[PDB]
Amino acid sequence: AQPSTTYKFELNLTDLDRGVYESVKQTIARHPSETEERMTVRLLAYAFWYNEQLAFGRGLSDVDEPALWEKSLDDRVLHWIEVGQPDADRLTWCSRRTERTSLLAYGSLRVWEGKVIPAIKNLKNVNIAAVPQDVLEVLAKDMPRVIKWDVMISEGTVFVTDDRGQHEVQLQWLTGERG
Ligand code: NA
Repeated sequence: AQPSTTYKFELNLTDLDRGVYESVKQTIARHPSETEERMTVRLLAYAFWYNEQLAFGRGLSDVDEPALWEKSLDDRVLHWIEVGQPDADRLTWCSRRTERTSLLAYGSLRVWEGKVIPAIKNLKNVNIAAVPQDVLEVLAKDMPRVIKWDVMISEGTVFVTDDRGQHEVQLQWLTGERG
C-alpha cells in the first residue's frame, strides 16, 4: 500500500518429478516496490515448491516475513522461501527459524554470490537457485491482473505456458537442491 495491486493467479500444475497434479487459485498482493519480475519469481517458487500449506508472505513489505512459507498446523515453519538478493545475515537468521530455507535468486549475481556463498557454509539446509534473466523478463513483462499459467516440471526443468507461449525455465543451482 499503495498502489498495492491485487492479482489473481490461476495455476495448472503438472509436476512429473514429484507426481503432483493440481489446479490452484491464489490471490496475491503486489506491493508498489515489488517489480513484475520479483512477483514472477515468487510465482515460480510457488509452483516449484507447491504444497497445500504453502502461502505467500508479505515479502519485501515486512522484514519479519519471507516471500513464501510453509507452516505446520502448529504455526511452525517447515519451509522459508526468499526471492532476490537477501544478504548472508538474513539467510543466517531466517534459516534458524525453519527446517528448510530456499532462495530463488535473480538479477546480476556476480557481486552478490561472491559475498554470500562463502559466508553461508555452516548454515543448515539452505538451498539457492538462480532464475535466468532472459526468460524471467519474458514471463514477467506487462503482467495481466489475472495470471494463467500451465506449468510442467520435468527432470528439474520448469516449463511455463502462458498467453505468449511455452517458456523453459532452467534454474542454476548455487547450493543445495529442490528437496
Ligand atoms: Na506479476
